[PDB]
Amino acid sequence: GKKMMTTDGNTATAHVAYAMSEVAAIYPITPSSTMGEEADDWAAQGRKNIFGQTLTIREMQSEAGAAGAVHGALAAGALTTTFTASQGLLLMIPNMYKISGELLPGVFHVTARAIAAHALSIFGDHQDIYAARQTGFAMLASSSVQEAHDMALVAHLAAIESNVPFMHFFDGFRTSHEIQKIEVLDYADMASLVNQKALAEFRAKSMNPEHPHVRGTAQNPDIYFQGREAANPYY
Amino acid sequence: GKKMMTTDGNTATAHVAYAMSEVAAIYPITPSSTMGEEADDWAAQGRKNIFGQTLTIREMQSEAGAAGAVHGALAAGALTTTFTASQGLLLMIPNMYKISGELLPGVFHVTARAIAAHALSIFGDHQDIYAARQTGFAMLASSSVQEAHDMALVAHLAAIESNVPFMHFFDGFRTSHEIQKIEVLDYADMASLVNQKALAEFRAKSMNPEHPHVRGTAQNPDIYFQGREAANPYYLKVPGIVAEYMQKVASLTGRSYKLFDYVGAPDAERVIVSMGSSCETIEEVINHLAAKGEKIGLIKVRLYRPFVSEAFFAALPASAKVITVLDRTKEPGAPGDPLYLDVCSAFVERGEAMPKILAGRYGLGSKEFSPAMVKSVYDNMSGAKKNHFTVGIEDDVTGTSLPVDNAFADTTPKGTIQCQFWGLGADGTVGANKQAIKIIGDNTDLFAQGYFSYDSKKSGGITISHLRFGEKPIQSTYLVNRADYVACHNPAYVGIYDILEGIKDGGTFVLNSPWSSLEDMDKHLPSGIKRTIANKKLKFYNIDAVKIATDVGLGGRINMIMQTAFFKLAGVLPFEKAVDLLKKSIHKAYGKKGEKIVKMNTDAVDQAVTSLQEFKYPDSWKDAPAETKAEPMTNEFFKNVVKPILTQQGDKLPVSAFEADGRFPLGTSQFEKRGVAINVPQWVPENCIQCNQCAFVCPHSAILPVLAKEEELVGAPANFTALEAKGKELKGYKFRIQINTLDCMGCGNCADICPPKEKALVMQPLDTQRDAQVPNLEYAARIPVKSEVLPRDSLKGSQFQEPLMEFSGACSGCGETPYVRVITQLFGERMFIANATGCSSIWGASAPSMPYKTNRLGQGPAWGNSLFEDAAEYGFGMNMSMFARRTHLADLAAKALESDASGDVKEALQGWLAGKNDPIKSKEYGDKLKKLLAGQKDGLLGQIAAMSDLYTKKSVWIFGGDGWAYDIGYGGLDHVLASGEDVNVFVMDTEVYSNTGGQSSKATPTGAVAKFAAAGKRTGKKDLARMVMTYGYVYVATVSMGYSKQQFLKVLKEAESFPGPSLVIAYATCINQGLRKGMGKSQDVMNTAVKSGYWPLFRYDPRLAAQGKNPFQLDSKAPDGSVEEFLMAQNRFAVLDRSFPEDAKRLRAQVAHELDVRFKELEHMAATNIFESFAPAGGKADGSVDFGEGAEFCTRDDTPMMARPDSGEACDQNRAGTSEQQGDLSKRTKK
Amino acid sequence: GLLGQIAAMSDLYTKKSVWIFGGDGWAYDIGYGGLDHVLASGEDVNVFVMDTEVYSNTGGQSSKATPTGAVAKFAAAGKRTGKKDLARMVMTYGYVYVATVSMGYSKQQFLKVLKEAE
Amino acid sequence: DSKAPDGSVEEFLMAQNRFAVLDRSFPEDAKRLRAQVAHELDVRFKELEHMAATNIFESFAPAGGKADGSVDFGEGAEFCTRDDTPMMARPDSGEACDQNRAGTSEQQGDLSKRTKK
Amino acid sequence: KIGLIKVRLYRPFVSEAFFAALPASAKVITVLDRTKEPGAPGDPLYLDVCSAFVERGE
Ligand SMILES: CC(=O)c1sc(CCOP(=O)(O)OP(=O)(O)O)c(C)[n+]1Cc1cnc(C)nc1N
Ligand code: SF4
Ligand code: SF4
Ligand code: SF4
Ligand SMILES: [Ca+2]
Ligand SMILES: [Mg+2]
Ligand SMILES: [Mg+2]
Repeated sequence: GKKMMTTDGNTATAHVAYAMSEVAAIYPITPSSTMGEEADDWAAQGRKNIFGQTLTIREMQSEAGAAGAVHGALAAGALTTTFTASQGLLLMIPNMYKISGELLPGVFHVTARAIAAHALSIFGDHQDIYAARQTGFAMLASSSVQEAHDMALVAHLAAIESNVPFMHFFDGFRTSHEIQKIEVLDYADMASLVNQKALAEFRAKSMNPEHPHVRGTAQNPDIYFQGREAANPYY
Repeated sequence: GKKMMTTDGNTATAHVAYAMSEVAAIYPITPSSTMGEEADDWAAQGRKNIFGQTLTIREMQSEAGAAGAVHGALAAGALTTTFTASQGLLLMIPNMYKISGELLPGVFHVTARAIAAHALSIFGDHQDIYAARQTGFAMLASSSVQEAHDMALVAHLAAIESNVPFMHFFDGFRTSHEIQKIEVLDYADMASLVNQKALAEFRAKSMNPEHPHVRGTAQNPDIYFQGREAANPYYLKVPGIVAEYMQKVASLTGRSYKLFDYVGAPDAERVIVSMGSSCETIEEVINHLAAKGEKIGLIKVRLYRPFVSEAFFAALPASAKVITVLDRTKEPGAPGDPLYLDVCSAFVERGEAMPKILAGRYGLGSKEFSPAMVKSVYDNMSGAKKNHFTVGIEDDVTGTSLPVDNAFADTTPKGTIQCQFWGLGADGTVGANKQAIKIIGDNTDLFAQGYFSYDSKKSGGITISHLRFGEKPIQSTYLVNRADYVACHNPAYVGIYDILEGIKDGGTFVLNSPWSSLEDMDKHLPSGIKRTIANKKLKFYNIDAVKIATDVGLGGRINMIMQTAFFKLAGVLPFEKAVDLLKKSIHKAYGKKGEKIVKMNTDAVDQAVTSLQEFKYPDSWKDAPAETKAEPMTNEFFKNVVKPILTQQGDKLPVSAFEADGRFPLGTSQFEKRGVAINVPQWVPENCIQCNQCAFVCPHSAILPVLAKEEELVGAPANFTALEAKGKELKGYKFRIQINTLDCMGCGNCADICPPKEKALVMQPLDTQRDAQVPNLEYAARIPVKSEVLPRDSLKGSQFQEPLMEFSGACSGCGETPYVRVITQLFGERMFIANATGCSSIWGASAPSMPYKTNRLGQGPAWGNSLFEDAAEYGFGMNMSMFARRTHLADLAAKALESDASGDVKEALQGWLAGKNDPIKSKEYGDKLKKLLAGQKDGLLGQIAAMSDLYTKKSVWIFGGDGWAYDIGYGGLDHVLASGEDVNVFVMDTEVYSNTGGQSSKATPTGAVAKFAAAGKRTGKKDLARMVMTYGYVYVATVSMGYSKQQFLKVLKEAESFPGPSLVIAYATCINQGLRKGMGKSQDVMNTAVKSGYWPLFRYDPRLAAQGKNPFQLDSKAPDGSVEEFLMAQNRFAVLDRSFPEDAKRLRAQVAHELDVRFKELEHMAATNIFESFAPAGGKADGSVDFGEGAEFCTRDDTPMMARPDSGEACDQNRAGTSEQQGDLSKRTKK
Repeated sequence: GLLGQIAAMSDLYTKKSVWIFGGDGWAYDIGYGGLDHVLASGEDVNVFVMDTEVYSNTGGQSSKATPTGAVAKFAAAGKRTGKKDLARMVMTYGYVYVATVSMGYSKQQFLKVLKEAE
Repeated sequence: DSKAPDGSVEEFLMAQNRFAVLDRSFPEDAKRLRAQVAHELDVRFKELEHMAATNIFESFAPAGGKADGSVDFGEGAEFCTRDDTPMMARPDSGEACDQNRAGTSEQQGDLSKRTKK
Repeated sequence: KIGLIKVRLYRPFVSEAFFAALPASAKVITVLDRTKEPGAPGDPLYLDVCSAFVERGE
């Protein structure tokens, strides 16, 4: 069922992202750090996701490391998420082109924060999400703490069904750190919305030496353009 | 002054960048590498910039380290530059925001190249530059080689005066590698335009402790937005600064530019807006069509950022009714591509006339953008007016493409001669064409262009050269499609490629072949070529170039003969002048080792001119009958996709032929059978000792050891000689070494290594072996591989296993591939491979050729290339999935044990759970579960049954070269090994970045010559192995196949079975190292690298320490004194000895000292009793604790950064002193 | 002329001391590949690492510099891998000056290190 | 510059919450982990002790030489040092060379000696 | 007489869904961006909304 709770945007979204993922690769960066920390706490504590399992979470050396790990977990058929922002999100850009280019159901939760230009700022704006608008991720904004729970959940459900990765984002500090009384969904309600066939087909197409494929080929001018437009139907 | 020069776009822009910069931080990436390499050559040659100094250049570990260095040099008051592209530009983005944020005069020169998404491409488009459009750099595009020079100069000048950094860009390959005759300015001329006041103010505002400031502050919400908008006035002045420098440069060159320039009919009704090399081709087509009355035009964009609408409108005819904006990129899901969106915003802002605006996409990954395509775009604006289209592809899935009519007329200027040359790699064809462009350009008033198309095949590849010569400027930024002259320099191509496609009626065709007679020519020339030669009235010429070169002593080398054919027959120069200039150059270049080599060559020309007579073909050719198709059985995939791509037809494949995510099946290489070897090994069974060493060493899997029982040999050909197998385990078995003569690359390692002094393998010409060995290979391939007879990890038994990586596009003799092939014979059926970009990804997966394959059971390596920098992290990620999913399976198995599942099912589940991390037990029990739960679709057992591809323990491998492991990917490599998880890392150390062209890496050794270490590297090789042995819990080993196949196999087994991280570093020989006797000596060189002590072999095994034994074990011996001959037998060391003998002797001496000290260190290591103990894991359990729980003082500060949902409780913040000072004070005050 | 150019470069006359400062999250993790490269270059730069054995500013996250058994974020039941030995990795080059300090142990050893390193 | 471990590690660790909080919540794991730390430092110090006792050392030179002049790694090589790809193509590449498809120097020589004519 | 269009799905940007939310009476619209792209002819959401209107052709 539904349940009331007073919480911030970061934890309203972590609530959903924990439920909907099997793997998370993390790296600290303000104001998104709370999500990774809550997920790691909850994992250490035995909380179960919609599969009855605890999240497999590891901290990398950088957000570039984190995005590469996310890419590999997705490519090998695990539902995966990450939490980031700002300079951290810019380091994930190269792997975001690969993750969308490979039609993988990844979900990035970002606390939109300013990029360091004349000065650094830990504070909220869309400079960082707009820097990734051409990577091919779908981008879904939440404008309030309550919307952060709901859109997190839509982005996870939509990524599994569409095989297009999503970036769910909400304002750094102004939503991530505002506390409100909202309603959240139990994990069993979330599980009931998953497209089980789309999930089973994501596992079946993933990397496995029992039924292998080659991904990440290098292409000449003869076929690269055709190859890039082949995803159109998915978008 | 002004100087004429035939160069490419990379070198036209480095010319300027060297002049205008004091510092350059560099990193190699195709197609920009050339610029950094020329800057280094010029700095070593003694070239001075405008300050009279040599450029200060340093190579970093990645483009991120390059951008950070550029930032610091700029902040510290030096004019700095960098050269990059694609993935590399993306790594610079974070620092681009800082460089522009701090208003520093930096200039980046980028060769615009595709970003890797469904696939990697090194080819040209604007996907990279547009990803950086919001960084705040000014963005100035050049559209031709000449413009690359001119815009590079405006960019530097404008950068210095405006304090806004510039990105100058030009198309990857289509402009960067096109060669053109252009004009360049002297450095003194460039210097004279520099704003000396602005340069002085740049120096005075820079970082310096004698007048310091603080830069890079952190700002709250109170002031950040004001701070961000304080640079607006600088951004408002840049367009005018650019415009002014365009006029000043023009006053020196006579080449005028505007922010946006217009070309075409002044009253045009249909206008294209475009940027980069496409503009040249569009202009060419406009000149053609507008003279016919078409009301068309083009707006060229030069300054893309800042985007000035008033300058765009200054270029737009008022009569324009329709406008199509072309973008060279794809932003999936956006409402339009960037240029189109900028143009729409100009018209909405204007708020007046709205002339129909269409968006079109073209040229991704250097796809041709030809005149017929431009015609289509203009035809669309008068016809259908299709919006958001694509051009250059057939999009049968979403219907976005425009139909292209290739019957369109040739639009090159009157007078232009267009030539195509079909070459076979290393035949010297490309070299001769380049020399021919130099000779003609330098001795005539003609404009000259060359562009070369290369294969992805590294050896025996096909090259096609596209040359144009004209009296008018050559704007033809597309391949030649209607040639005047076509030359086929390799006879074997005649029956495989469409050599004469597009040749003009009555054009000339020269063939290199020995088919001098009409009976010879009638036997080898396809009926299709006779058809065309006769129906098009071509001037056909046949020359037996190999015969002429052998006769005059040029040893069979045909380049000078074919060069003579061009000069004599291509019509760009009259006979006497051409033949004169040719002979003049054989003096200019050459004269190196005597007048014998100059005479060798001049005679070749003389005989060639004599022999170059028209071939007289009968009329019957006009109707030569079609042939048959002795085509072999292939795949539905090889037939419908790969063969078409291999035969240069990939462009015709519609979007519906490809998977949306870019995947390819395994095993497509099985059908290539290229047969490009000159010589191949012949087996001599009477000498064969049956060791299987030859098959173990082959870099292409071209040796198949056959082990058959007599009944399997019943349907074999008579010459299928087999021996009786030696060995106990083998007995009624027949043994045969079968050569694969069409997949052999002719390196010679196998016969070099064949143990018997009376060799069992002898190199012979291909042609003497194919007719017997091809059918033998085809029969041998149907014989079952006897993988169960000998231990899989034994030398001989390893070669009775199925190799799962065969026939790759690696070079003949490559020192990487032998290793990966045997790794697949040991673990291929259960492996995951995260491959770094490098040679290994290029020979590993260049479409359409896939060398990894499945076994007979359909099992084989799941292989992926993510990026160059993240391979260890991508591999780690695959491990994390396997951890989570196999843990989920274990959890279900435990649940099923507490259910009413049958006893058989519970027994298997119990055995599976007990051995799930064991390869043998998890497959044993998983195979029982596969049987027992077959068909099960409901409940728990149904869930377990659908996870059967997870039952057998997987083996995650991370493969990559030394540039990856020691430089760009080191940080991620080190983190992943420190993780303690079960992944296996195999580094092919070629001691250089090989694929990109031989640049120095931190793995390059002292004294080795490489790009960026052109006087011999002056820092020793980084000791990755000893750095990672400091962890204590990582298995580390070094291997060298030529030294011991035995130690290699042992290392593979020990590394893979280690239940923690493993690192294995292999010595890999490469063409870039210049092996003097040939790559066929690679195994011997690998042996000597170990005997000399240069590459000592060892294994560090933490499970020995866990049992109180020393984990360090030395597997090779003390240096034997042969280093010097090891070094001098490779050109990377020997070139230095020849040119800087003083330096070279000292550097080889240094290497001798380094290896001597490092062997002695490895010896005390193997003698120590002090060792870091081992524990795979154990502990943890359920529950967490925060570091701050129950602390006596606050553990978090008063900032927004440490604030958390549960923080804010009162605590002692250390402002009242220590616990003890506080209690003392209390005792002292009391009351 | 020449003398006016030289005079205009007076802020360059005294030899400068270039220092790179950062914490352990920087040096052991995210900026390690860059630090290793820069040290390997053999140029005259000085790096000073303030090891707090955690990412401090962000909230106390574990880094490769966190030791075994320490509680930190992402090491909520005590860190189960040992501290990375950055000092012994960089000593493998042989041409990099490497030193460790602890002010409360010895002020004198700290001052000698700074003089020798610089 | 410092001396052998004096035995106070336990006191040291337990004086800081980052270790003491583990001891209060997972006492069994904590006492193992604190003992592991004491082992690690014991072993590391012995390692630093033989380093300080060794006579096998990496010598030193700050720099010296180079000068003007450079050479390409493929200059004068007996066989091709570049492949047939677009990635190694350079302005001056394209000359004919032995691409390793006919075997080693000795193999081609011996083969010539077997054919002639 | 005022209103607001709240963007939820920024990418893929669907013009038909944006127009579904725009009142036929709107005479002036201001597109607010929470970013700055120095030198650009406008910020991203503004450019996207300009393209929806040019394409609509009304
Ligand atoms: C194909 C391409 O884009 C590769 S090929 C690789 C050369 C690899 O060297 P290594 O020693 O690791 O491997 P080797 O070739 O076996 O010697 C480089 C430098 N890159 C260029 C490059 C540069 N920088 C970044 C971020 N991405 C890429 N892809
Ligand atoms: S290496 Fe020589 S002796 Fe050994 S199996 Fe091969 S052909 Fe026979
Ligand atoms: S010559 Fe080279 S490619 Fe051919 S079979 Fe021998 S080792 Fe393999
Ligand atoms: S590693 Fe060297 S020999 Fe092997 S494919 Fe690459 S360039 Fe060729
Ligand atoms: Ca292992
Ligand atoms: Mg390499
Ligand atoms: Mg710290």
